Amino acid sequence: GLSAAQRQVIAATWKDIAGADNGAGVGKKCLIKFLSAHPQMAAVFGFSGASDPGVAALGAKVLAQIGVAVSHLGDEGKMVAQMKAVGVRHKGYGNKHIKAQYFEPLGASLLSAMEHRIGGKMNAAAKDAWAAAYADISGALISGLQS
Ligand code: HEM
Repeated sequence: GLSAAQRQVIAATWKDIAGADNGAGVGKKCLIKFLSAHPQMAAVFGFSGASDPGVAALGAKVLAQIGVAVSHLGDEGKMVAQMKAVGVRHKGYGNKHIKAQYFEPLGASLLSAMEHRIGGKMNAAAKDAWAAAYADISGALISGLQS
């Protein structure tokens, strides 16, 4: 759960992160860079490498889903149930076992991609709030994945 101050920050910066492509560019950057830094992850996703066009398609889907979770930060219960459902779906995705450990490095790539787009708006308070928001969102997915 996020405090009211954290919720305020996430909601405000999300508008700038979504920009004019519902966050698709952020999702592309996040995954491309993730796979370039951890080559081993391509096989998990079933991608040929960082330049596989499925990287951009999937990055857009992940960011759109984060937008949905943010719209429900007012009702933690809904956010978590929704993310759990996404997590259950992951039971049938990928070519390698999807492990909880993979989520941490993905989170770093995501926060970096957000910063690359909004710059200065990703201040100390935004970095703290987004790390907590990502921990709740990824935590809920993992709970469904592991159920
Ligand atoms: C390292 C962690 C991750 C891995 C390995 C994983 C992998 C996958 C794969 C292989 C696909 C399916 C493409 C096709 O349908 O076969 C997918 C779909 C999806 N992923 Fe994940 N993903 C990860 C993290 C997450 C995160 C953190 C989110 C959201 C917060 C998420 C949201 C989605 C959604 C929305 C789609 C589209 C399909 C549907 O809605 O079920 N993914 N993921």
